[PDB]
Amino acid sequence: THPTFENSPSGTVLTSPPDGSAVDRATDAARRVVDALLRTDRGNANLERVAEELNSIAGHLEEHAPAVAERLIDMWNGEGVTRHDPVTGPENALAPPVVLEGLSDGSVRGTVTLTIPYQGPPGHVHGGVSALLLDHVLGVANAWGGKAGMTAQLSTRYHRPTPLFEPLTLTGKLMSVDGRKITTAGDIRTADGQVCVSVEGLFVD
Amino acid sequence: PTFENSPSGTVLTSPPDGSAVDRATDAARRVVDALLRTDRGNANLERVAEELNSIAGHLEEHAPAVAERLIDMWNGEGVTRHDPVTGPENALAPPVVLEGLSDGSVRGTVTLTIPYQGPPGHVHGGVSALLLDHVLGVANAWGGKAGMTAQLSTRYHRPTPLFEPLTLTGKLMSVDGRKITTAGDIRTADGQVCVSVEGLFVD
Repeated sequence: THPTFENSPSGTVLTSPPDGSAVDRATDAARRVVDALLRTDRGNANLERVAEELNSIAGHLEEHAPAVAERLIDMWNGEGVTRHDPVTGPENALAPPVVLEGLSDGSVRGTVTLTIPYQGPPGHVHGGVSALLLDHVLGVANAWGGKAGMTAQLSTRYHRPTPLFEPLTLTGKLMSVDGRKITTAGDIRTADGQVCVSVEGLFVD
Repeated sequence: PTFENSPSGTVLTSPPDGSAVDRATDAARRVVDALLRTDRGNANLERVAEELNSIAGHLEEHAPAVAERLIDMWNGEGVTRHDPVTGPENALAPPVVLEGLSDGSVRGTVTLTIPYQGPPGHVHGGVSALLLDHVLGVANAWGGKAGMTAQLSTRYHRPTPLFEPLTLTGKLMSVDGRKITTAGDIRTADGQVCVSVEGLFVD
């Protein structure tokens, strides 16, 4: 059922495709609000009414629950790539979101340009955000490699500053399997190819 | 502030206020959560997106000429206020509130919500890593040291649940030349370690 490097063409989009909704347009607008709040003038007296508006909007959203809830994909249990997660979730305003494709050699790849909510050192991506993105990519690389495992250990190494506001290439690949034990590796590079962050993860199942 | 010069219980981060940017951010956090639970078929989402865009336009148009200065915690400038773990005006942050303790450790308690979900009902492993990474930077600051991150080794012991109080703790463990070694963990209310970390930083 789930797409893997053996049953799907190279370039198969693994994350959720744009559908033109609706809720995705609203989530994009929320992401835009999140960005703007970090840049806005904090002395703006209008922020009082803006908070009322945002709270009003949230109240509306809360009062409109879906009649039939969509299932949550447990990717780490072999159910396919997740759609609700804080890295790639289209309806998750925490997610950039990252778009990922599976390639013929077993690797998974995407490019993301990150913005100020993701900031740690001035002008650069928080080292923890780099870890979050890489963790998720390894999960997707495992799905695409036809394997499933619970995260056991992540070892992240930081080589060069990771900048905001420019294209970062995320890549992951399942490297080996020994029984229940899966080893997966990935990195984040700038457009010139230089590695900023790399990771080795160990998984079980 | 460092455990040398400051009392146990010193709040280290900048927790949200009743004022006006913090209340707007808190309200944005509420929207973010609601979007993940709401009816995708609700026809009103058309107007909701228009309002959020209108709000964003307002916030964008009400911005200073020069952006506000940032605290570079990793370069010894103090604790960050802009980050996606503790920043009161960063709607990506839960936010986590951290305090410094006499023994040199830092600690905070957080209840995580559905935007942070990985496995169903549970915190994304990468979110645990993020939270821990920042906690280690703060622990270094409270210990009066600072270095850029070199390596973070994160071990997952037990599942980390959403919707309940989690304790985050970090402490600078040693300094050996340029190398700073820092450790921490996330524990449930019963004290059990869900996730632990060891970080190496280079001054």
